[PDB]
Amino acid sequence: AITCGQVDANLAPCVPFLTQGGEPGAACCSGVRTLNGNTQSSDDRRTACNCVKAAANRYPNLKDDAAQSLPSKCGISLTVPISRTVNCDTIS
Repeated sequence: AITCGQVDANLAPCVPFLTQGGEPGAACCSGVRTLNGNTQSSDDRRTACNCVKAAANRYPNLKDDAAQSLPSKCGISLTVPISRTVNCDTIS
């Protein structure tokens, strides 16, 4: 049960750029803002999955092209092991 506003603050100055077509990054990108907002602890890195999924509220299925290439240009610095099927942002 961890959440953050870093994700929307990272992409905030770039919202119209990122949702428009092409490869927006030379103007601004989320990784520039993550350079300032670094993580504290190993378990706090789990915030990254709980935050990268929050940005999908601004990027619905309307923009599948931008949404596929979104993490290819500008994402959140996650640190989790590789598995077959992983459950993220889930609540019981």
